[PDB]
Amino acid sequence: QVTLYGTIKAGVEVSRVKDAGTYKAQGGKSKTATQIADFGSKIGFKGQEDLGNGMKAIWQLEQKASIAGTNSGWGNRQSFIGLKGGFGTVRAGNLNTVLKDSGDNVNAWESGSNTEDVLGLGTIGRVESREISVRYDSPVFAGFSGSVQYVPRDNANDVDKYKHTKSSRESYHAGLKYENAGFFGQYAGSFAKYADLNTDAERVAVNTANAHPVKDYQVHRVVAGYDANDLYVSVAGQYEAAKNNEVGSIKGKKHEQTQVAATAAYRFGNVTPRVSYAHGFKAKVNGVKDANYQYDQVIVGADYDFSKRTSALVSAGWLKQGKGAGKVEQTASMVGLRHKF
Amino acid sequence: QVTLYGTIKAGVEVSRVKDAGTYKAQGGKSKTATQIADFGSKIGFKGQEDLGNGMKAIWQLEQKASIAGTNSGWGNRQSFIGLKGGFGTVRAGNLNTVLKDSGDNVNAWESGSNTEDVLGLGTIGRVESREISVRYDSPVFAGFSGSVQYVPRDNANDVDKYKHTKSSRESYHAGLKYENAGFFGQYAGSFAKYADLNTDAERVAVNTANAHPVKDYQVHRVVAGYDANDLYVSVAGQYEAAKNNEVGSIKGKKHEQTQVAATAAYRFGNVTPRVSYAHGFKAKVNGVKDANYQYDQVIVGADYDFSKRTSALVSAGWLKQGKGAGKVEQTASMVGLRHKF
Amino acid sequence: QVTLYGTIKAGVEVSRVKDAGTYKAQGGKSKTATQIADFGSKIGFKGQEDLGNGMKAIWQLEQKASIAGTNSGWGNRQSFIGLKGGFGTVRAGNLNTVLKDSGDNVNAWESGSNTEDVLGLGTIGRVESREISVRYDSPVFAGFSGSVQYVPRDNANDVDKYKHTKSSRESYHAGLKYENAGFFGQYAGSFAKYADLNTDAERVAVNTANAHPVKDYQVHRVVAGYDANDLYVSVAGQYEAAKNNEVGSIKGKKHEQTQVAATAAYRFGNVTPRVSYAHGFKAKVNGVKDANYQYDQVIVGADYDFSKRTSALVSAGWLKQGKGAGKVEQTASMVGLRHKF
Ligand SMILES: Nc1ncnc2c1ncn2[C@@H]1O[C@H](COP(=O)(O)OP(=O)(O)NP(=O)(O)O)[C@@H](O)[C@H]1O
Ligand SMILES: Nc1ncnc2c1ncn2[C@@H]1O[C@H](COP(=O)(O)OP(=O)(O)NP(=O)(O)O)[C@@H](O)[C@H]1O
Ligand SMILES: Nc1ncnc2c1ncn2[C@@H]1O[C@H](COP(=O)(O)OP(=O)(O)NP(=O)(O)O)[C@@H](O)[C@H]1O
Repeated sequence: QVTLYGTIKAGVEVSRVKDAGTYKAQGGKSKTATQIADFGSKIGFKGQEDLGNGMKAIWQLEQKASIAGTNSGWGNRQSFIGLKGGFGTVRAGNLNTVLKDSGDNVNAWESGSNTEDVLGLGTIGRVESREISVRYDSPVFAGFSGSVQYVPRDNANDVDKYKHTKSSRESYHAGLKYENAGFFGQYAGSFAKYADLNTDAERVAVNTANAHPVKDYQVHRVVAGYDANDLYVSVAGQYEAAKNNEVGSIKGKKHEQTQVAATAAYRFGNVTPRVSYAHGFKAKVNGVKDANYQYDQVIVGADYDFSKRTSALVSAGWLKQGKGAGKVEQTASMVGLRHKF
Repeated sequence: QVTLYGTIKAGVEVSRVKDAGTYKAQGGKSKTATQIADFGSKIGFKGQEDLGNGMKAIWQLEQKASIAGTNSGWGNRQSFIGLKGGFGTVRAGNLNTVLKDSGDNVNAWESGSNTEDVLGLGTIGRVESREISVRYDSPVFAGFSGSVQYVPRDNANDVDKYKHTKSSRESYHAGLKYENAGFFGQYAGSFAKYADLNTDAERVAVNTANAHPVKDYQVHRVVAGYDANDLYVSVAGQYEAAKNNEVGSIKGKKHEQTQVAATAAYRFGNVTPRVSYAHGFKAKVNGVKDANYQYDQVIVGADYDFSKRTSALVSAGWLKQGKGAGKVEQTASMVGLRHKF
Repeated sequence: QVTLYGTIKAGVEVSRVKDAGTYKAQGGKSKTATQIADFGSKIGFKGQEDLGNGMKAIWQLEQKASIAGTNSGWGNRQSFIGLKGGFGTVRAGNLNTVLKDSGDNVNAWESGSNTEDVLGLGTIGRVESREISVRYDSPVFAGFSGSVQYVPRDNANDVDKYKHTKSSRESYHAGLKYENAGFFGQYAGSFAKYADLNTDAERVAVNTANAHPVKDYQVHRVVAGYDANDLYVSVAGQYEAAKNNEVGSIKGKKHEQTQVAATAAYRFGNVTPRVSYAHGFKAKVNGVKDANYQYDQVIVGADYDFSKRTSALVSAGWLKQGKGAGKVEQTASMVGLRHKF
């Protein structure tokens, strides 16, 4: 007994960008783009066998499958082999980062990738990812459960396996959760002595074009709220920081940014209207306040549940990035459809 | 309840090309190539759930799967999410073009890709394709059923989303069918104010190497015939046309070509012998009759049905393209096997 | 009735290479690499339908699926369509080479690809592969069974289909087996009048960078042993040879190498400890003894069977290649997990 599952979701999204810099049209406004777009359809195959005592062997293979036909490859979404039992769970493979899992309580919007940032809290989710790694998940001991994860230096860099000439990009991810009477609160974070970021502050493979090496990269997230009684309100606080490691005397200088997000919604019969606010404060790059990284976003919308596996979706979102003249404003809205199986 | 399906088909095909131009061997003849070749194996996953009233949510993910191992990717064959009910059907995703669907009644031959043109009416099928799009399919109202399809400018060109600096390649596909007492007749066509063609007259993505931009591109197909009583006879008429839009004073000049095809077959117990004839008339390119596009093809063959899902196949085909000295003649024959699941 | 199956296997492997030449660290020693690594997870879809008499139609689509997410594509592992019945079996598609099948009795170790050579008898398995081809498998006529396989010139080279200007790389693979009272002994080999090798002596596509064309390439394998009674002992002997066909007066000169391998193991309840020894003799390249191709390897390890589909794995291996100063020594060990479904 092996099981097949997935999700299928598509919809048409509408958007426009207000950017003085790369738009020469009147007043910096882009035209308005109207597109049909897959929202991240997926399809997996998980299974489990009982081992005799409390133990169960477990595995999963999940792939991006976009109904627009733009994906390819196996196990490119969470996939793994593991063992489960008294002690809790132990998994190894392409694994959701403890911070990516905590992303559920923080960004629940559906959208195409060209809009993950305006129609979803994509900016705060920029720290989430999947990593080849080992992960331990503790049982829920009465309100509490815990997760510890680790990524090998030689899995975080494969070419450098035999010559340790590049500093380790091995990282540690760990989380602590608490659920009770609708109440929940969790802490999740990650730390890597050495890592590399692109200019959007997302982590990238060592040696990617224009990656900026960093030291002591750490991320902290804290979410809390209440989910039950046709009711949900969630508040998240995130803190990112690292030192400059790139060649040339900027090295040692501090990078850091703080984001906060809040979302609440209620189910009124089959409709669940929702709303989210998110803010990214000014950032300190190489020790200097850089207002290019500051932003504001609010998203509103609802889902009409045709059934427990099928929903109709709608949302509009607004985003403001940076300040003054380098200002970038994005506005989008969509209507789609999701079917879980 | 989600269902798995597909088809598997392979066979060995034999071929030779008579082309004075790119063959220096005696008299323009190529050697004779003998190959094992996948005929387009595929594998999908479709599903549906009832929604409460006459409505049903529907989806599919179908992928090219060639047993020779040369394919990769998900949803690269018709895949989609849709809703079905009283009003008929509504789908969105990688969708068979209304003209690709009408291809069933017009080219039913199985073959490898290196022979889609001699062992199949591939030339008349050059107007068929799949497009990210929305599609409506009307219920059969007593003999009649109808289909309307549309491809967004921003799905027909994604890079140009925000700068509308390139003319829309958005297109409309629509069909009308009629079935009764074995009798059927359908019209199917498509129209795009702006499109782009390669030299084989097939549509290509804006900006492909050597694509020729065109204006008012329209295709018309008409098929009619009789399928029942161990009996099938089909006749198709197709008309393609467009204006020249490419840079440089050839612009505005007319392109056009007409093709006709005919196929008939009968089931004598488990064998179904079949035969097809197809003709492409001289073409008018930039206002001038170009006999390079004219051709003649006849295909004969049969299928021995081992069971309702398994068949053995055989066919020979002959094709003549262009005239005089630029003449290209292709001849092939194959024997294969197909298994539907 | 179509069936889904596969295997999932991952584990962490540890390794170090002692190579004076490409390591400048003290004494030629590399650092020690510690990696999580997929061992070749896979997932297939096979099926069969009865045809009425003793005959059954059969098919399979099997894909590399690595839980680390590094694979993509369909049918890239054995996949095919075939017919089975009184006469035995007939298959066509991506097919395991008769010599790749005989690989079961000769290399049974699990490992990641970066260690297929030290943690597995990978070196002797260098002659195994999959080829688009047709294959016949005779029924077992009381102890004996047989296999004959063939790869078309036009499937072994596709570009050269119409101009036969390159000599045929078409090859023949054939095997003969015998099983009885735990006893078994098989012969398996292949022969190609023209082929091409890389410097590791593995076969490569015509025209690959740095491939060395060869004439009369033939491989001979012979394995024998006893598997039953919680008992296994296997001995293999292999002989490879070819003539030089590359441009420039080295042509016509003899290449040849001999390898032998031996492995035995016993099941003591759920544990099955195992051990293997393998040796590659000096090689004759262009008529000259080349000790660069000579090697020695011993692998020890066991599998603890959690159940008939789940095992825990462990192994260490040691390998010595070439002689004197060009000497390359590899040592690795791993612990992993496998789950068949
Ligand atoms: N690599 C990525 N880059 C950008 N966005 C992503 C990436 N991976 C996932 N996402 C988005 O973030 C979401 C993460 O998954 P989620 O929303 O929890 O649904 P899911 O993956 O089907 N369920 P789960 O298994 O719990 O993750 C996806 O729906 C994507 O829209
Ligand atoms: N992109 C393409 N280019 C060239 N030939 C194609 C392409 N797509 C499909 N074909 C061929 O045309 C046929 C179209 O599908 P068809 O013959 O109807 O079988 P099917 O796809 O299994 N069923 P359906 O879902 O009704 O299309 C395929 O069998 C292919 O041989
Ligand atoms: N192309 C390849 N290159 C290198 N190693 C390979 C290749 N293909 C397979 N292998 C390895 O050799 C083994 C061949 O398959 P095998 O060990 O018999 O397991 P299997 O493929 O699941 N079963 P079978 O269908 O009998 O081959 C795989 O487990 C791989 O580890």
